[PDB]
Amino acid sequence: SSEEESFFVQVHDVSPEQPLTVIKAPRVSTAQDVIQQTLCKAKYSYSILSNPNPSDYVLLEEVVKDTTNKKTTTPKSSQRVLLDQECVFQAQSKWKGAGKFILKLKEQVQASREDK
Repeated sequence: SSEEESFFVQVHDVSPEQPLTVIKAPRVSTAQDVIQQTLCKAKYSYSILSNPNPSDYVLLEEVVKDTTNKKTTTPKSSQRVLLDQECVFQAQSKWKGAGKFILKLKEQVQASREDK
């Protein structure tokens, strides 16, 4: 709370009761920032705290981009995966529709060549 504003995030977690975690994270928060911020909002909740460090997660910039034609029976999502410093507000600024950020593990996103 100041001249510096926190921007409203809708970011999904596997924590039950409102799977979509609505938060207010900084307009400078990047994936790992918002990662750890969600870590805080999921503290002991779903016990996501198995990895209490924001370094083993990856945040998804999913932007819902429906189908005007018939490509999908329902409005569809274009989900993209961020790096530690892809910037969440930056990602949100890319959005060509309206999506959500999604908290996932990067060990659970394992398709990124090699990490270790």
